[PDB]
Amino acid sequence: QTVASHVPFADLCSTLERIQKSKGRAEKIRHFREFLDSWRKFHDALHKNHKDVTDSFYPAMRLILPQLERERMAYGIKETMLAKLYIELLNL
DNA sequence: AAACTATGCATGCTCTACTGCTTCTGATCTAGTCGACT
Repeated sequence: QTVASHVPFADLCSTLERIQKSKGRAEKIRHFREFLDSWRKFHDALHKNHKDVTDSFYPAMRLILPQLERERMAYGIKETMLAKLYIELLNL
């Protein structure tokens, strides 16, 4: 029962947007700490009858720090390819 | 004089080739991404 299955991507996107918008490092750290605390509290409340489940913050941590992603190889779609694919798919 | 038969013709139908026009498809040239090398 992974926590990421119950956490919408919109919440993470909003947290990242708030972090970027904030000017002082204190506000960014506060936002990230609030998100992490909510995630940890939800994880603790979900896995009550647990057996040392291998569920952690990796699903969100990898997205927050894509540069450290080693499990997944190169996507093969760079900025030019992404722009092209957006053009065909959206039928612009 | 009337009934049956004969030829004769026309037109629509079917097939096979023939030619020319239009559209689809297969072969041939380059941008990007990843990787190799010095």
